[PDB]
Amino acid sequence: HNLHITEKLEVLAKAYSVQGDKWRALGYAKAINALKSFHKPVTSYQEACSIPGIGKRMAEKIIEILESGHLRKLDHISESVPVLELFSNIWGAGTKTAQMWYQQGFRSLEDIRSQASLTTQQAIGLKHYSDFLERMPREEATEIEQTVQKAAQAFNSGLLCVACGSYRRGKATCGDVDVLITHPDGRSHRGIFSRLLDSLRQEGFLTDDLVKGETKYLGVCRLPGPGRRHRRLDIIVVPYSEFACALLYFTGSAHFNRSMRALAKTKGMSLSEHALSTAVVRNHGAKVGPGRVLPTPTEKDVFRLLGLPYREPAERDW
DNA sequence: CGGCAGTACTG
DNA sequence: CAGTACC
DNA sequence: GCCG
Ligand SMILES: [Mn+2]
Ligand SMILES: [Mn+2]
Ligand SMILES: [Mn+2]
Ligand code: NA
Ligand code: NA
Ligand code: NA
Repeated sequence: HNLHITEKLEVLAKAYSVQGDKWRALGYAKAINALKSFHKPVTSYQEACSIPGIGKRMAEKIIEILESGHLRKLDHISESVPVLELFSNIWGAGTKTAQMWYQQGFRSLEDIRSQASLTTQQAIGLKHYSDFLERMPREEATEIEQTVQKAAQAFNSGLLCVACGSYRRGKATCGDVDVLITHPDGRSHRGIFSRLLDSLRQEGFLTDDLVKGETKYLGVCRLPGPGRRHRRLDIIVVPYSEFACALLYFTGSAHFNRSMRALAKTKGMSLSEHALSTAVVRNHGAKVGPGRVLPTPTEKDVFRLLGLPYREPAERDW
């Protein structure tokens, strides 16, 4: 509806993001989405001010693109931004690493490969640079989840395994697979990793490990046969009591969780991947009270306790 | 003026 | 700890 | 960057 406006703003948002100004990048991001969801084409400064997420400064910017057809600030983005974006698209390298490499004279991934000191994670991200920028067909996400489930249920058939992320939101393609594991007995879930990961690495399924935590694993897998790409895989294990909140957080979207956290704050509660907590004490900064974990056996309970109508995963793709 | 989320890893 | 990543 |  307003792609002539948003396309110019996305350049700025990206530039701010890779340069480290995360809060400005956040503001642009929210305004950009408010633009798409709006009912009609923006046409007035006062109209711009009408929408939540667009303030004076960006009303001006939208006001400028309206008349002349382009943005004055776009012509003054530093020449380093494309290189910073190139570097920060390496998994494990963020804005701080990208800017240091740029300062030290690196300008290409060839420079990085030949002359850069890289962490174990960054070497893996570099090796899979192209693969990790590709989304996968959701039917491939299914094969990966069932691969993990078969290996987990081989140890204990009681284990519950669910792919969340964009997959659970019903999207046709996925950037990764987020697999959540628990057990109804409330104790069978612990210590599962050691045996499960070694099993999945028994297949050649797991190809690289990025993070091997006590509760979270992030790595790389590849299904068998020709024409297969390396895919990002996350495996999270949670106690059954935190299943609902974990289900909700890892299903997303990130903007949806962001909106849920703000709503919770207006009601003196907090919402994390572990629990919905009440009677939280804030000075708007959490201060004189963590609070009590409210019981949430289902995602429906989280919505209910927040006074919201339940939304199934597909309507959370914000 | 200052929050805009917390949580877990890595080294 | 700073940095990065997860939704 | 926005907003209270
Ligand atoms: Mn995901
Ligand atoms: Mn993921
Ligand atoms: Mn590959
Ligand atoms: Na507004
Ligand atoms: Na990165
Ligand atoms: Na050199």
